[PDB]
Amino acid sequence: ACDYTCGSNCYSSSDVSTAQAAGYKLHEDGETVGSNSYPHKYNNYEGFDFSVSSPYYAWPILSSGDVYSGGSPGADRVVFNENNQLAGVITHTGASGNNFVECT
Ligand SMILES: Nc1nc2c(ncn2[C@@H]2O[C@H](CO)[C@@H](OP(=O)(O)O)[C@H]2O)c(=O)[nH]1
Ligand SMILES: [Ca+2]
Repeated sequence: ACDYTCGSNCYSSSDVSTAQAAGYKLHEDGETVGSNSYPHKYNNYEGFDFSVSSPYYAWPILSSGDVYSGGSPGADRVVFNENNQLAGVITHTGASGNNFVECT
């Protein structure tokens, strides 16, 4: 079973932890990757009810299992905070325009 389902993509907690660790590492070191410069500060305009405090950052999580290293980021993102706490997993899939909806 999927711990997180983003549209048609299935993610286990381990996939999320791996992606989060990569994203947080870059944030701590002060570096970015990709033309869109990830990780991105995430403002949470959607108003998701995260149980952890902001600031938030979004980092791509890939359905292929690989860690994002540039190129097409897909539609899914892991959101973590300044303290390296998981806020949630979100996706553009099933959302209008460039908005996000939470993965189930
Ligand atoms: N929808 C949305 N996008 C945000 C927010 N904060 C920052 N962004 C960033 O703005 C960009 C365009 O919507 C997104 O890039 P991304 O789609 O590559 O993740 C996203 O990371 C927010 O709260 N909501
Ligand atoms: Ca997997």
